[PDB]
Amino acid sequence: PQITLWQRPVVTIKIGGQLMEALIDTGADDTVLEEMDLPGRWKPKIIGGIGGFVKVRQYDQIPIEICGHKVIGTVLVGPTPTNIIGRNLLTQIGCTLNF
Amino acid sequence: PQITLWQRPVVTIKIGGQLMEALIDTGADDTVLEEMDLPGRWKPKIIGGIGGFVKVRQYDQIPIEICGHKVIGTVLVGPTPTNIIGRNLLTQIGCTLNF
Ligand SMILES: CC(C)(C)NC(=O)[C@@H]1C[C@@H]2CCCC[C@@H]2CN1C[C@@H](O)[C@H](Cc1ccccc1)NC(=O)[C@H](CC(N)=O)NC(=O)c1ccc2ccccc2n1
Repeated sequence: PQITLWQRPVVTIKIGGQLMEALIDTGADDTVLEEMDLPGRWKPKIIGGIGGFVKVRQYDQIPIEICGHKVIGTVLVGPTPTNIIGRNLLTQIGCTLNF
Repeated sequence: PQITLWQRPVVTIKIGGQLMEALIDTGADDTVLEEMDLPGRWKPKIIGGIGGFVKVRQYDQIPIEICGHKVIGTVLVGPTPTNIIGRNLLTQIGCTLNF
């Protein structure tokens, strides 16, 4: 579909059989969701945002269903206030920027 | 143009009669630039990011020529790794997400 930028581009994702709301973010190199337990093991990871660096878990190759398109990929889990779908899973769902 | 997400979406903007590289970021509400002083007066603002809250200068109603379309809006300036083009000035050029 064609989503507009008048409001934040929020889509529902299905990770772990449960649905939540995520935010389409083309500026993020990776995907970072709010802290929780996912069905796998994790490693530690450090990623930086505006203002400072954060410490997150790194669940690798998790199967996440982004709005009809099923994908697999690395999701980071940390103290973020909003779930972010970065450009690792977006390129998978065939997402582009047009203007 | 039709931009893909395999690479980071880097668009060149002209602000202050100077050219600079910027990132097309749909997750950012505001447009944040590198530390510098452009034409005009400023007021304060504290924005948030993944790694906490940072302090920036707010330059209101500034003319930026994104990708050739001359547009207007508030540009923030403070400490940031890259120049960010948020949703406020994206809508102005008619940017959309599609998949
Ligand atoms: C710019 C501003 C208006 C403040 N908005 C945001 O920062 C919003 C705020 C939203 C609500 C709070 C939680 C985060 C989301 C998404 N972020 C957008 C979001 O896209 C943000 C923009 C950004 C890019 C580069 C440098 C700094 C900031 N990116 C990020 O946070 C990603 C996270 C990641 N590793 O995937 N950081 C980077 O992609 C990234 C890349 C290289 C870097 C080099 C040095 C230091 C930091 C670096 N950060």
